[PDB]
Amino acid sequence: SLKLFLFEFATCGERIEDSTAVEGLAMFKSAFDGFKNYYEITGFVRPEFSCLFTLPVDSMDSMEKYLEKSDAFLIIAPEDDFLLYTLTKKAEKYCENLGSSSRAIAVTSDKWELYKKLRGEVQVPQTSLRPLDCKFIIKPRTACIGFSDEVPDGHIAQEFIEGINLSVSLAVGEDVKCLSVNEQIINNFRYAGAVVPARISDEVKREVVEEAVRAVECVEGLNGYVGVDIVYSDQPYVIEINARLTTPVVAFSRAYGASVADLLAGGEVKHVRRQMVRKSKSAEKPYVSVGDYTLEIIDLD
Repeated sequence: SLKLFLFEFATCGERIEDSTAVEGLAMFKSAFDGFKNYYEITGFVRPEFSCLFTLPVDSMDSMEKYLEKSDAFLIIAPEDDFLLYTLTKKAEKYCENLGSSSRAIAVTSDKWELYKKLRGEVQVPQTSLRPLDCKFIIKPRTACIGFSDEVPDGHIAQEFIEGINLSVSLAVGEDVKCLSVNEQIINNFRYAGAVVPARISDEVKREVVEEAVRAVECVEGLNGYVGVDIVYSDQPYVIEINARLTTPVVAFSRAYGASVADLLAGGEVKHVRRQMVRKSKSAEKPYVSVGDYTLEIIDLD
């Protein structure tokens, strides 16, 4: 009877804007329903979600008490302002980590540090702390974005790569295994949805997976589920590494007949039924809702 302390920031921590909260809630629900088949889940949720889970209501300020009684933990939280980093570093002092080490998260959380870590090992876009000569967009050094003539303090400048926006879900352990290749649908530099699996050719898939793997092998400490954001122009360009569960995971059960938990446990895909995950306002048939925001998972094609 292994106890898994499961925690997601929007669902169990501080209140965040509904737009982002709906994704966190979806991931927590998905993780809860998946890992509960392999561990006895321990943890708590915010009052607003007391009716959705068979867990007690509590404040994140009391998470130590839960960690002290757990055999493992999995923390899902935004990299923003080193939140994921600090939460993980705190948890590491108690039990086994099913996710990445705080050491690795400190690197992936800072895009400038990640750039220097990856540049000589895998293809990445030109990145700088000042304006670039090539078409570029600015983005916060730490954040889970847009055109600007200048680079404000705390931001990086990064070459804009035109092409297919994707993400690769990997299981990092003794070896690196590809769990899924997802297509990202972006609107105004913001992820509006994902298609699982990606609508790409097999060759493009192979290349994108090859480069995603190459990227994670660069960062010591990554472990468990890791997401890699990539843009395929004429080749794969690694844009970001999320050392934590990412939204596309919510579609795994419907798309593959296997949860991220099943996949991390060595289980294999049972079927392939392409799904579209999308963020919307007051959708009639959502997976989860937060305020007027809804996150849907629907069959595609």
